[PDB]
Amino acid sequence: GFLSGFDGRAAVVTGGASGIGLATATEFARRGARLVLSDVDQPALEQAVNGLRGQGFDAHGVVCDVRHLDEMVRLADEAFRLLGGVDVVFSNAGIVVAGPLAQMNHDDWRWVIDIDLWGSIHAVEAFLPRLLEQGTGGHIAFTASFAGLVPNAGLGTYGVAKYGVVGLAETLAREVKPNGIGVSVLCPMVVETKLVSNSERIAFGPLPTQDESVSADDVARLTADAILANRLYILPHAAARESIRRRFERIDRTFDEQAAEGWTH
Amino acid sequence: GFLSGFDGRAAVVTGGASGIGLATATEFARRGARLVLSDVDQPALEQAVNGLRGQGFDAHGVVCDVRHLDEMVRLADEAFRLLGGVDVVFSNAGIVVAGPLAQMNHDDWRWVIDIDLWGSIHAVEAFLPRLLEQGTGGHIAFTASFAGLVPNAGLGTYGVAKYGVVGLAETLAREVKPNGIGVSVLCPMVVETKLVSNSERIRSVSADDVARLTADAILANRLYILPHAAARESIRRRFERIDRTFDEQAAEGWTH
Repeated sequence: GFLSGFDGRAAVVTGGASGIGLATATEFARRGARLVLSDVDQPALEQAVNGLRGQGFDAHGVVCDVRHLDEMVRLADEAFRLLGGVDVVFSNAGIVVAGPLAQMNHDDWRWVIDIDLWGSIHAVEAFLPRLLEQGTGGHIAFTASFAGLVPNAGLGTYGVAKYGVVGLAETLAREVKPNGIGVSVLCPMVVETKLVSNSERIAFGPLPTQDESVSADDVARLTADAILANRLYILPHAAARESIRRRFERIDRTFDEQAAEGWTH
Repeated sequence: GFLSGFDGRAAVVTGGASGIGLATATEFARRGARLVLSDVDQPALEQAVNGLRGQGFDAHGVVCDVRHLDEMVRLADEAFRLLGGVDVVFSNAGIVVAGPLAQMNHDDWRWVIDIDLWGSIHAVEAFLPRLLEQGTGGHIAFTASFAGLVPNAGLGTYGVAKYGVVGLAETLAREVKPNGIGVSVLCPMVVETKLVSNSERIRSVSADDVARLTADAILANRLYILPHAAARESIRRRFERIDRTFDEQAAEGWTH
């Protein structure tokens, strides 16, 4: 049941009115997919949908805030009605938000866990049983972050949510492989913009932002390719590799440090 | 200053009435720390405090449901009042749910996320500002799980929460190192405790062995605490799956 192509297939993209969501949906449509996009903003969603129709594609918009399970259930119902089935679900919400852990208040935490973690959990709650009942395989993809794979100072709160999304994707991949449902997680790079000499001429710690050195269109092509190849990870920036290695080496060496002090298990 | 020894230090342990939390509290106390144990099971908490006091240890019980930030704030206030200060916080309370992701209802998700992930977040929210204000460093340890480091079919929902705990610990370690606050995250495979029965009700390596390793790791200021060597290969396998993605992308012509 693993996705063999996008042509004539049905895809649902949350947060589809802009950014990664819209770029990815547009790539799916270029490859022949029929689209349902969701976003919180009715008129901006209408605009994205009309843009896609203007390019000759078939797209509908459904208003949905991913933080609310009931709205996600309504979206799943509407997507199956409009498309007659769903083959690909691309769960996407939110943007990079930074700040030192010590300065995050409770509202900061609540917002980020809701949009960046619950928005992805809700996509599984609302779509997974329906994809299993449909019984024809398909694919579920998530937008996490490089900050879902390694610690980044200044992205503590966003990182906690994104670690949860990566864990969700990795376990889901194993569980639904036997059902012919592929799983991928897109992990976009972040960067601390260092103060340039020109800006310097003109206390919160590092404040990373999204890396914009690779275009959204290129990343959308990689994302669609990864889904077709059924690759679990989508890692657009080569700079990520060494940080991931360093994290796993720190974990691994811990075993030898323990043994050196006399641990026997 | 990073923790130099437990003698005369003040420690707070959540989920301290049973299992790894009680064992670790007991180990801290054997090493001379003064303790605040916290839990939701009130008779168990009182019994656990009695057990420590009977051994001549200075221990107090404070009830706290870690799902509620106001309760965790009350715990932090009361621990500072009872002990004069807090040097070590062990955010350990947790529950388990098991089963395929597709079998989880919304209540399963809420219970696990609220106790296992929000309990940890709330411990930082409540204790971190107080530790920074106190200005003498300290240590914050979390109980995550081996499921916070690798996927496990049947432990998806638990794993989502425990991944969030590991991410919290790893970033927090970097941010508060300049303040002399050490951070550790404990990631065991299976340990015989009352976890399963307590989890249902709320809705090999012994716990004492884990407690010795945890106390030792805190004094060594090690970020990871990994009692089961069987975890090592699975962690390596996960790294390899991630790392090879770069070569697979390049083979397809990706140049970024």
